[PDB]
Amino acid sequence: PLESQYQVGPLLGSGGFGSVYSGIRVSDNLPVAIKHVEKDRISDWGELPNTRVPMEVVLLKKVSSGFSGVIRLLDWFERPDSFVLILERPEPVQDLFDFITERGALQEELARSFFWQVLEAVRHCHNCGVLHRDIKDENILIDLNRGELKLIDFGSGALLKDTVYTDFDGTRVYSPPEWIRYHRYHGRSAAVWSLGILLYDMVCGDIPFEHDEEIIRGQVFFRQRVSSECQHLIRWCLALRPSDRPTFEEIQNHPWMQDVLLPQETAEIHLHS
Ligand SMILES: COc1cc2c(-c3cc4c(Cl)ccnc4[nH]3)cn(CCN3CCN(C)CC3)c2cc1OC
Repeated sequence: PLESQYQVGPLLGSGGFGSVYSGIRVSDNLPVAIKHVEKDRISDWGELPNTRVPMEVVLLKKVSSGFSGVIRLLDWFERPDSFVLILERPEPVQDLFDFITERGALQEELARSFFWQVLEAVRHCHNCGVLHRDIKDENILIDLNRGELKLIDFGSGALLKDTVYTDFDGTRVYSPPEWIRYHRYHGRSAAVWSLGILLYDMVCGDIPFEHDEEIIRGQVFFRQRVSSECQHLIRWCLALRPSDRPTFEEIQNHPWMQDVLLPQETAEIHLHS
């Protein structure tokens, strides 16, 4: 142990998720990402099956398995003042936020493939009892070679439950109106709301709401040409009342989600890889 298993490379990014470095595991030259999180900033703590660890570690372990769609936790270390998490690192990779910044609004065929993969990944998290609570383009990585998307940054998540949530530390512009008005939400329809924001972001090039009162009003204006089926799915996910929002099954059965590209054909056509 003790930092002799990994060569540290450039800093990839830093923020609310801590500091993430590009890395290489020296045992087999495996590309990894090294994330440092200070203990002082960790708000939620969990406990592993038979030790006091951050909730992010608990959630990552519950979702780290053969399914690609979530960036997997390979290992973790505890330091006196911080936790260090070893995560897989696709190569090459670009976060969805910067991908949208460079390309603008995405073609609906590309947005369909991306959105479908996000749904499959979120469904996987829920099946494992994990609620992400911060679904957004900044927390999605693109494997440019394979055309596969990856969820990251579970540092705001929680265990999935069927009762109401009264806390939230995700991105406010992605939060549902029931959180803005009442500080109450249930996990999955809040998730569907954020998926609606995400889908609008992909097909329009930016998020639909910037202020609390626009979220509360829930009125969706499209600044780009978007098909009627895509507009309908977005407005469905952005329904004001949580119970009017579609389930994951209803999203993936929607007419706009039919005949999705596979990941590798997505990369060949739209990522030219
Ligand atoms: C590889 O290039 C980048 C990677 C990241 C990451 C990041 C990568 C990563 C991996 Cl590989 C595993 C686990 N977490 C990660 N975060 C996180 N970020 C920054 C994400 N957000 C970009 C927009 N900024 C306003 C807020 C932060 C990355 C930025 C990168 O290029 C600008």
